[PDB]
Amino acid sequence: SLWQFGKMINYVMGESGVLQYLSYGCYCGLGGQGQPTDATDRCCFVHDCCYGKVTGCNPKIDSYTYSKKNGDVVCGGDNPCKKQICECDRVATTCFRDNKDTYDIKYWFYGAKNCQEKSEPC
Amino acid sequence: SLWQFGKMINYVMGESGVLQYLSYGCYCGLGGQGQPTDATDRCCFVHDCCYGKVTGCNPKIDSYTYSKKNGDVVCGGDNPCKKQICECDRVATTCFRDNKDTYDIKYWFYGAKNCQEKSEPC
Ligand SMILES: [Ca+2]
Ligand SMILES: [Ca+2]
Repeated sequence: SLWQFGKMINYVMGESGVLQYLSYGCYCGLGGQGQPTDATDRCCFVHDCCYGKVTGCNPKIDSYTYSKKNGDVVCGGDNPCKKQICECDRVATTCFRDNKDTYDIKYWFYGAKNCQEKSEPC
Repeated sequence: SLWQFGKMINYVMGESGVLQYLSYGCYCGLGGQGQPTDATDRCCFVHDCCYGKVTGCNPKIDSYTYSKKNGDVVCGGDNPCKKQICECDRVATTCFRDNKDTYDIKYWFYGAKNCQEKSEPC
């Protein structure tokens, strides 16, 4: 679930992570539009597309199984649909960490109105 | 600052508040587009317009002065521009509380792509 995504982001990126990442660029969040602004935003683009591939369960709402130890996240459980959701979230957090060095506060709480151009398709 | 907005939301609405409110509807966040979905979303519409009225300081970035005691927020300090920012945030949190009974998870992390219609002007 998005609540668990926020917990993951917190764990991996720090306390300020949820605010820092879940309104960024054109895609960070869900259901974005337009062109990804930078590498971090492409993390959320891929995340969106990832949730788009989940059939059989709800990636926004349903709770998966995960562990957090010594700084990173591992997805578990024996319900493959929920683990697919978890993997979307896990991948996205590692992608945020990998690209932290190009994070630009210009794109923090970037308006929707700044992303009104043709959307890149999944 | 938006960091302080998140602290306020936390304080007033509870721990789950930041995730619950800062991607909701068409406006919750900043720089939204389209038509407000419901009363909560109109809270953020008004918030956006409120930040639009701040001249002389930066409502996203600059730190204001506030206190949190026994459940609500009061804006202080003697820099009127920063207090204007604080008031935008304070008003918005009280508006979220006032409308909690029509909060609908349909609009949680509602895509931008669901708000692609003519925008209501400030
Ligand atoms: Ca998105
Ligand atoms: Ca907005």
